Amino acid sequence: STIQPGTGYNNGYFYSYWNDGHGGVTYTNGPGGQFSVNWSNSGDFVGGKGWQPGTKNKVINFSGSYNPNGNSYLSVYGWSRNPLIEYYIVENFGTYNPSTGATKLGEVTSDGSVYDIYRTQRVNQPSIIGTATFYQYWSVRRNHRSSGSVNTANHFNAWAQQGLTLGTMDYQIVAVEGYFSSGSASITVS
Ligand SMILES: O[C@@H]1[C@@H](O)[C@H](O[C@@H]2CO[C@@H](O[C@@H]3CO[C@@H](O)[C@H](O)[C@H]3O)[C@H](O)[C@H]2O)OC[C@H]1O
Repeated sequence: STIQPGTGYNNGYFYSYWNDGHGGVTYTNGPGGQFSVNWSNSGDFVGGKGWQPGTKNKVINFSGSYNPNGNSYLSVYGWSRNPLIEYYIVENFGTYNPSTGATKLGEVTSDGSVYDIYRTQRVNQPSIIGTATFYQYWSVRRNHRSSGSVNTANHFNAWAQQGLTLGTMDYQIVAVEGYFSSGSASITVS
């Protein structure tokens, strides 16, 4: 069903839904690995379904519809702890490339596309441990898609070759993000 921001497990899938307190977003958990997001003149939000804890070698499958009108992205999204790391494997995005401002670290080929990899430091920003400072890693698919399989190990290994030390895995989801935009998405994870 439709829920306010929070975390939990639904039909065997972890979910996380976060927003900045601005209105305009409706997040709904559905059967199995399915979730939907519908948004209209939102603020900043990110939510979806997957695993808690994730793993460093998961092959993540997703399918469904992704129709943003503005700034948004569809990604494999997760965290590690000790050290604290936020990471995104971006499969599709809307009007803004979310790696803008991050430092390019190279390229990796995975699951049918080249990806550009990046990192940036986030300073005194929201996180799974509260306000914190942490590196944020990106891997941005060149050939955008809304269904596919992601071999996370290829991305983790590419980042590691440029200095990522992944700590203890925390959640790991397929997420829809929006940033002052509108859209809809209906995604099934497995
Ligand atoms: O109540 C606390 C939650 O609000 C907190 O949630 C996390 C806060 O950070 C969220 O981060 C996304 C960090 O980066 C941008 O990439 C996202 O836009 C931030 O908002 C994250 O998605 C939430 O899980 O967890 C700790 C709780 O105590």
